[PDB]
Amino acid sequence: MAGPLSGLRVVELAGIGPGPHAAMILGDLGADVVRIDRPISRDAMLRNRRIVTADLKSDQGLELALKLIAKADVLIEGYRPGVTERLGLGPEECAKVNDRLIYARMTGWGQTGPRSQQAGHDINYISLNGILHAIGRGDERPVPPLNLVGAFGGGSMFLLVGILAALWERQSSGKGQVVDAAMVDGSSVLIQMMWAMRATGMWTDTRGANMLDGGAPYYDTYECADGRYVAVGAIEPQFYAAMLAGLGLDAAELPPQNDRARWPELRALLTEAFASHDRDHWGAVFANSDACVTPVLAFGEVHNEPHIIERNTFYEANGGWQPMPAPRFSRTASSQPRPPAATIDIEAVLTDWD
Amino acid sequence: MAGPLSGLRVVELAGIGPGPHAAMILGDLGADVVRIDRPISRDAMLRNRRIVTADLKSDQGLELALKLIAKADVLIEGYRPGVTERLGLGPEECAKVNDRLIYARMTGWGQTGPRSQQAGHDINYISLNGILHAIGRGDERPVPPLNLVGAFGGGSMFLLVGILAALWERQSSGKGQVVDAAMVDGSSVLIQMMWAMRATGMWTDTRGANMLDGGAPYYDTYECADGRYVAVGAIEPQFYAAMLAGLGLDAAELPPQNDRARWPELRALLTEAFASHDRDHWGAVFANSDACVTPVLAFGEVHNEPHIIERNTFYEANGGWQPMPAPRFSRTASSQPRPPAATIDIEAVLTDWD
Repeated sequence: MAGPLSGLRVVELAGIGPGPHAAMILGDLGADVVRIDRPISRDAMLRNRRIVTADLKSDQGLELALKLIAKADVLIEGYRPGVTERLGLGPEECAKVNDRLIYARMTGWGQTGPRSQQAGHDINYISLNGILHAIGRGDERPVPPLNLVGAFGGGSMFLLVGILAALWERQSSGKGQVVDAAMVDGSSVLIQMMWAMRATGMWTDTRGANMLDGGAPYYDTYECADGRYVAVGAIEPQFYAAMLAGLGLDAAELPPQNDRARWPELRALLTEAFASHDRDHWGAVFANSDACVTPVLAFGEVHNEPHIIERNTFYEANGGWQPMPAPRFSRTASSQPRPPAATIDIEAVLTDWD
Repeated sequence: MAGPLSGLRVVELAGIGPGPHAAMILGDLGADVVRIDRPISRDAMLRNRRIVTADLKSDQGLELALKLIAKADVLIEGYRPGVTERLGLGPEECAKVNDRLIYARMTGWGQTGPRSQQAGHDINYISLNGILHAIGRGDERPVPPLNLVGAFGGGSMFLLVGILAALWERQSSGKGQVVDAAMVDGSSVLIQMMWAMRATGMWTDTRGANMLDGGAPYYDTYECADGRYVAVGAIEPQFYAAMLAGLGLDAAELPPQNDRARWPELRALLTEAFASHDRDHWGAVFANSDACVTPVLAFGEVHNEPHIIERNTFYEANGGWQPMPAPRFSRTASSQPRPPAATIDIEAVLTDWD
């Protein structure tokens, strides 16, 4: 199995959202992941694993799971706190058979505290820590940024960081430990720059009125003649200048870039410029310069974009595209993911594991 | 220094956005991070660092930087590709002094390809891979989800994963390597769930008309009588039933939860219910339930929320609050971050590092 985590053994207790995503990325980087599900997937996310079946509520399944866990470097579970405990698969039980295990617990609210037994989803976790409130236009209610911020950015990615950091600690202690990755916590650290900025006057709690939330005319999308969009990210003065040039606007005729009192006027002039031609026209004008202007591609258009083609950011699968592994490693590169295959018998994995 | 990465040595070449975020989290987790800037910060992101200065364009500075790098496990750089090369700090030159070094390159477009030399920001990177198009209400142009998706979720967090993955690899190969972390790639893996779902009809390219983007009435925010908001994430039927129960809506008088043709009617009925009382009302109603109904807190209110208090998700620093380290480790816990301190002498760090 190619990639830097070749040799790592992972047991994933089947769930939804951040747990399978973390398992996926360990698999993409070369780990040997075995997912235990209840008694061929069409779900590209279940790439790079073996799937086995056991009833964990039964003496036989629990015993088979414990044998797998005994041989594993990492366990991923994403149930409510207390669930693995009552199944016989809690950290203290696993430590009995394997004190080198990294026991990685992926929740929204965390292992403890007043909400920790309450159901939730991404939207809920980013609602409680200020994030959701900060997303969207000022004249509308907050819009969810899909489940990119709680489940993945602040969820699976922090579980991964915790797993891989604990493996580093294990090299000198000779032991594992439990990683408590809560989406409410990871997402907060993900947005740490905004928490920094609020202490210095560089971020307000006022929605849709900041440098990076669409409040700034030079950091936003604009609708083009064809009803399609471009994105403008020209924060630096020189990038801003290149953008005005591409639009054919004379800077002398415009308000200063950071005259906030005249931002409505600047936005209006930029709106009128972009509206005067179709997205593809601006994509060509701005293809090479430092103007920080890009066409806003829909998913179905991405695979035709030159920078996307040349770097092989995606590969074909199941009639559609899936992203290749990231990040990229110069010496122990990952390969193209292996599709979800047929279930295997669990005793065969146990056999293979030495 | 407390946490799982105690003992790791990181050199960060001072930059903006994802590179310092990555260095911060390594420091948070106990790493010994030394940031080289140009010749006391009030930026909380520069927590858990020693800051030194060197002119990398001068013979003397190049030499001091190489001596630091010779003692390090990790180098983080976020310049345009080619920049460290021309300075004499490129991967090949570092390898001559330290072939164990994990050389972590944090860019938007990646090391190679047609855009690799072009300026950009977060909004640009997520515009070319389908992400930005997917964010926002269907009747408005796309809205940037701050810089959480490109810079951090699909940026620093992939850099971190690659650093820690390559450290794992080194434990068996004895050697380091280069990590090419491109925000355009990392963000695409971040959103894999959507790429998977597109192939099975579980996600469409139509904006604002899916399960997780505000298209679904049970997965969205709602404005309350006070003009503040709740978030509803009640996907599963039993959570949805609990949400109806709290509102006191009779399900027999409503459209079925997943009759999409009647989602306008469902939304309007939910809108009228949540608008009838203030946000804090709904916190009382839904207490201890699985309704997936939470208050949408502004940043300035977060520190008063009981679940946030009880778990010490934040700590007080400088102006306001800053997020504590995440994720959390049972045996080698991180401690409260060290503030930015005065610049120190680079020869002093070398003496420290030997």
